[PDB]
Amino acid sequence: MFLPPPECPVFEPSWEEFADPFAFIHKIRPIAEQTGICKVRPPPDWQPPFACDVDKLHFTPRIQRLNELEAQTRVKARDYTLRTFGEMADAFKSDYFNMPVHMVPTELVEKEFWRLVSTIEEDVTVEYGADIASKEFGSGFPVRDGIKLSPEEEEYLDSGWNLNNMPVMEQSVLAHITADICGMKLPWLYVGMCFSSFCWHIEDHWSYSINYLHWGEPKTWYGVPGYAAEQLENVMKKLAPELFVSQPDLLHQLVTIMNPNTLMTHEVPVYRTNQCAGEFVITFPRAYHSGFNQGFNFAEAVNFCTVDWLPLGRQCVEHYRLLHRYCVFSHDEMICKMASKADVLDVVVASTVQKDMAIMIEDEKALRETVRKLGVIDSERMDFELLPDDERQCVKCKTTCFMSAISCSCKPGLLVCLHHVKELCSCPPYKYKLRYRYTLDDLYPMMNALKLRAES
Ligand SMILES: CC(C)c1c(-c2cnn(CCNC(=O)CCl)c2)[nH]c2c(C#N)cnn2c1=O
Ligand SMILES: [Mn+2]
Ligand SMILES: [Mn+2]
Ligand SMILES: [Zn+2]
Repeated sequence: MFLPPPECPVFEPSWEEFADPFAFIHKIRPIAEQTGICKVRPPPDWQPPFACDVDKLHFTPRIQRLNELEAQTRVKARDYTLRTFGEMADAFKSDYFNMPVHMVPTELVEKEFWRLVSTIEEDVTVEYGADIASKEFGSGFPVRDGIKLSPEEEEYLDSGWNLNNMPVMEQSVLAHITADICGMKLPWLYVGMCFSSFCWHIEDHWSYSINYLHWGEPKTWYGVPGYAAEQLENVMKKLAPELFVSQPDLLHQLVTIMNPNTLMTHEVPVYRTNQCAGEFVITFPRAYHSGFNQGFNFAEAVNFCTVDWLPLGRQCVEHYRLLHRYCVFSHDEMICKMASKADVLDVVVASTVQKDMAIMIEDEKALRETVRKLGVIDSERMDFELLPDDERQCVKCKTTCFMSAISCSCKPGLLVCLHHVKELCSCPPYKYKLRYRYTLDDLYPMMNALKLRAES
């Protein structure tokens, strides 16, 4: 038996409220960050086109077994068209229930999902699509291409809710990152079938995410507020300890399906929703979420980072260091990139970046004093941003270095961050070298330029 979590908040903004997505998200944040996820129904005449030929859209399916607490990975031959995938998917669901696909109630599919995942006798496997846009299978929103668009497609080209606009919109600081981090910054396309499932996870760097269901049967979500993130992790550590073995790569972290009733039993707040076609789901920083598809559908989702998020992004990279997990990008490098563009930044952005930069500079001053007292005397400026990420990771904690690192002539090519000076080599301290991107004297005017831009 299954007891459905309480429903998450649903917002129905008017057009005035809906027009600017970042202003609207900021307004709902007090309510929505208490539930981790929320649903947004756009005003009734915001309806972007869905004009695809299912016979020309191709993608490589992925296979999924459905066993509660079984380890699965994040995704990185075979081929379906959207038509043949849809036909396989609909026949699977109608054969599974011996009913037409739409008369299966969502409550029932939900019940049956949690039954089949917990029964070891059942060996159900399903297939799904998950990838970024490609020439073989593009975004569900209109994009610019030199094909003629209808005036209705043109209406939605520059919408803030056209998710293709997210990796380039001013108020997502992720847009400032020059590094090509395609897996994180670009929209993902999700082609679902009944019971295809996304395991419990938070987004990289604790970013927000936003998900739009273009068409098809609904997507069922479970969400946990960011404040209960460690509570949830402790519950999963106890019940599925195999998922917490230290992982060699970011593409090797383990995730799993877990009944939300199990989390509720252990006092973790969980909320649910059925996302229907034309609706958005927003996940907030560090809000765990999982779910499954009710049947054949097509969704598009993207990460983003508001100024709200900057302190949490710093807190996240700290937490990655404690865990020895790889970063997707350097947070400090992104801060300094924005500082170098201060004259062009939005004034509220400049004020918030400035506050994060002050913490960064004080933390960095203290760390350099600590390593100097360990006998590291030699030093040389180094343009960390020119190194491929895997050439500038701390040997100990895997963090991506940018502000500074320690090298040692006895272990050429290796780096540690300033927390792990004692982990690099066994040579005497005068053979170590501090490699730094900026002097403290470079840094204070960078921050000052942000204060000027903000105070205007
Ligand atoms: C079932 C698919 C189409 C799907 C996925 C998804 C990605 N990867 N896998 C395989 C299992 N691994 C993990 O879930 C890694 Cl954490 C599923 N993610 C998501 C999200 C999210 N956020 C929302 N809708 N949505 C989907 O409908
Ligand atoms: Mn099973
Ligand atoms: Mn997600
Ligand atoms: Zn380190």
